[PDB]
Amino acid sequence: MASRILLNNGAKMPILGLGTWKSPPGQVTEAVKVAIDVGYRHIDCAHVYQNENEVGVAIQEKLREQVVKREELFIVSKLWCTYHEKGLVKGACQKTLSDLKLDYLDLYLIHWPTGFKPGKEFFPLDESGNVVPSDTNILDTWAAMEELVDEGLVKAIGISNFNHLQVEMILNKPGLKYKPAVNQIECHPYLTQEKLIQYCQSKGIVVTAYSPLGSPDRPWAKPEDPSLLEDPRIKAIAAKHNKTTAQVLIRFPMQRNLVVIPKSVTPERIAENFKVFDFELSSQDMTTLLSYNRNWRVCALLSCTSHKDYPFHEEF
Ligand SMILES: NC(=O)c1ccc[n+]([C@@H]2O[C@H](COP(=O)([O-])OP(=O)(O)OC[C@H]3O[C@@H](n4cnc5c(N)ncnc54)[C@H](OP(=O)(O)O)[C@@H]3O)[C@@H](O)[C@H]2O)c1
Ligand SMILES: Cc1nc2c(-c3ccc(Cl)cc3)nc3ccccc3c2c(=O)n1CC(=O)O
Repeated sequence: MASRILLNNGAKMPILGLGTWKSPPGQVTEAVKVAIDVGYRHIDCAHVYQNENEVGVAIQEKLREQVVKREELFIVSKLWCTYHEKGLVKGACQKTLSDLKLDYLDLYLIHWPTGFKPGKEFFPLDESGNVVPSDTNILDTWAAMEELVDEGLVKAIGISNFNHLQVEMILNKPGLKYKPAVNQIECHPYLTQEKLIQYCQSKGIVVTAYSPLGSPDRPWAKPEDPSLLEDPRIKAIAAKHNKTTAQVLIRFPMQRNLVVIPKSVTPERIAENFKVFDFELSSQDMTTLLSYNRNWRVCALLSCTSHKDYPFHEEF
């Protein structure tokens, strides 16, 4: 297993990265320091995660310590939904750069295809609890992302939570300047994404799997919900390899030619999650894990099911 995958800009992206959603500001600095110590070279960030300054502190410290140089790191962030207007994109990117204390990003994603009303609130609601959309569209936001590459703020651009028709919309845009390098989507044994992965890989778009452990810490989660880490069937596959369930869940997407971004703030788990280059899941293991698919999403963006650009009505 080579540890990096080639993108359409000639850069190589580490297949294992550290996720940072729900990593509290008061713990994520240490998590990122430990991750860098440990061997992680890819960090998945976002403005909406409300912790980019603290991620940036950690990166700065490890650069100052001479542990890594900037060129060896692969830093990803994402344009939040309240900044889809073409006139807001550059400022949103530069705010992320300032918080991260960086002068470029390796990859910048449109976080979701849905634009939300601009303003201070990340999830702006009306008096009846509906997300308030903005009058923005995918193609105009993409053109504004392209400008960030031309100006040297970001090395590559991509998308996240786009269905195949929304990807197609960008690919088919007259006067396209950059193709999306990556589509970052939820993917794990309960949502295996066979059709969208086949689509993206066939189009030369690298897929990153988010919530690979099933996001047990997500804020809506209902107790009766399926639980990957607790799945006794996956526990048995792990036991046969002398690995943990989490390690099996991380290795799984790696063997599908995906990038994967497990999140932890716990030092032992950060280290555990990186120790996935010393074993292989068998053909049968892969087939068995794939067979657990239920089309079950932990990040369904239910507040936005009426949005014109809601991505999950389509089959894929
Ligand atoms: N583009 C998008 O829309 C989007 C959406 C969702 C996620 N993401 C990205 O993907 C990342 C990963 O997804 P996620 O945060 O939803 O969830 P996840 O990585 O599937 O699961 C994270 C949870 O698993 C725990 N954990 C981690 N390693 C473990 C291990 N070895 N053993 C047991 N428990 C373990 C963590 O606990 P502790 O942290 O307490 O150790 C945390 O509660 C995010 O952080 C974010 O960077 C992107
Ligand atoms: C899927 C997702 N949901 C939320 C949610 C969220 C999740 C589930 C419900 Cl039902 C409503 C909102 N809230 C946040 C609050 C503050 C900071 C970040 C979030 C986020 C958030 O960052 N994500 C992750 C993402 O979009 O990457």
